[PDB]
Amino acid sequence: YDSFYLSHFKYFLGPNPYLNTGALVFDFSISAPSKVLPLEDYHQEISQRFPQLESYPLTSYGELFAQTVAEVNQLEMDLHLNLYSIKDERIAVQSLDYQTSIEVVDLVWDWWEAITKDQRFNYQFRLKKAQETFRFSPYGGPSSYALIESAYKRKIPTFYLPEERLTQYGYGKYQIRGVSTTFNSDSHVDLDFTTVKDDCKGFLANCGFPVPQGYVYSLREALNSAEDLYPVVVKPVIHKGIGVTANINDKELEFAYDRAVDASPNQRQIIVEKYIPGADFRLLCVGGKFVAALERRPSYVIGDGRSTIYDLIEDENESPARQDTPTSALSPILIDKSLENYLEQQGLSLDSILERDRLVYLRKVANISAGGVSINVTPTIHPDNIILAEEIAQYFHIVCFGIDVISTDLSRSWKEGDFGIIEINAAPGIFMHLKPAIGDSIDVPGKILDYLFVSESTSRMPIITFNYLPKQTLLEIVNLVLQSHPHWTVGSICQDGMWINKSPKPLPKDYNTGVLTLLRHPKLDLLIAEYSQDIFETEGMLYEGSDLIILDEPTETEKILARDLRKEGILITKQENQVLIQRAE
Repeated sequence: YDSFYLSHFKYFLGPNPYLNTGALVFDFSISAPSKVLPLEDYHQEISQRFPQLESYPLTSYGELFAQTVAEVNQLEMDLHLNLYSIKDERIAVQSLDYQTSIEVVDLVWDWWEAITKDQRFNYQFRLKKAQETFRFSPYGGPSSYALIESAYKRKIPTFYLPEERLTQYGYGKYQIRGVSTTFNSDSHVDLDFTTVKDDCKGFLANCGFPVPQGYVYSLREALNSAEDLYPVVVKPVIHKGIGVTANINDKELEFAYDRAVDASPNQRQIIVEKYIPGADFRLLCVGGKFVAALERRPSYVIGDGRSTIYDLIEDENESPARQDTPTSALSPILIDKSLENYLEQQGLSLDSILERDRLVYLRKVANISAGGVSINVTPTIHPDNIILAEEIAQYFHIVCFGIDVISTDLSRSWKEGDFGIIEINAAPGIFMHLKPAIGDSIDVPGKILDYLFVSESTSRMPIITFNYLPKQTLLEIVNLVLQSHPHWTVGSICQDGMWINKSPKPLPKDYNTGVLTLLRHPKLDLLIAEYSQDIFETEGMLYEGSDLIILDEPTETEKILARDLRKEGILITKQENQVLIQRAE
């Protein structure tokens, strides 16, 4: 690091003096002014990678750096992190994860050293590293991320509860907590039950649902399944298509039994079911109501009499539709054990030429992340299939509920017969519904939040903040509030201690842990909290904005608190003996 230099790094979870949200903050400077002579050349190489920057004015080295980092922070997942603040060469960039954000800044720093010196910067490698780091942050998983992005645009506060490993949505008594598509209202019993395939299938069958019928330790038992009142499916109890043979007479079945057993020998514990032809569809209900349906089509190649499967896969992977980005709608076809096994089962291999117009599926079970195709088929679903989904969902107190079915045509009513329910997913992913390879997206994250907060006009209780709040003042205010609202829970925190309705509680060493405790309180009607400069510049603010802000002889840093004032909030300021009210708007 000879050309440019970064120092004085600070990370804030929430709003701080530089940004109104969480951020990584650092000081930008130049070590070698004689080497970093161009500004335009940095602009050009960077804008070539990020052409949207050609719309920006070229000002300082610091601002260009900040912009570069802000763009890089999006990685390739369009994360809503393209936000920066620069003043006096101090750069703040929006940050979801401390470790990830540092990696990004180092990436850009090393990149600029390379731009200055010998170029040849391995951007892809460094980015992939950052992407992987991000993936193990609490927001790394795209179904969790989508909910955050949605909560942001919906103005529902979110923060992370590290002892619970949950995201909290909303404040105080309005709170929802959750992990991904699973939430704290979801019933333990009801969830547990969906992990038991046999009892779950039995129960659904008894409710008149189209559950496939089935009967195995020995091949003799496998045979009995097919014999007693038909083509079958053979899978071991223990999966994901491993050892799976389907559309099976006696000889085919002896073979299929062996397949399942050899694949999983410790589970010799074999499942033999009547075969249902058709595509694999996911039916999703949210809040008990159907929201989306999606087909998961295995990837495939078409013959030509000229070229091998390997060649056909490579040609298909040149399609611009195939992207490596973890959150692409469609991955390049990847070659793994599952693909090779499925070809073997067809008497095919990679080095095999297919006849003109022959279609060959590469996997039995689509893996979207490895090249399968996600199709939004919602607009064509038969109303009876919508109803089926809802009639199943109504029995489980689970906010997000997925049903995996097989059908030859989802536009035909299940009553027609080429239809059956294979699996229940009590905490389904939703990303693929937001980003299908084919068809319109469905804002499922949106629908989830809409349902969760359907009953309330707000996701958050009122917050009062002060730059200075001595115990005396705090308690007088608490007293008045309770006189008007004696049934309320009022959480109050300042440097002098913390109280709930007059009852003192120990103050944690981390100020914001105390604040967290209050936000997390399920009955909280009102939060009152101090953020003196000592804290604002050290831990930062934990919640996103106040309804009432009070500045008693504030420092210039303390005055910044005023930025995060809710629409129609009030800013009270005291200087000498005068007090201003200033309704926000």
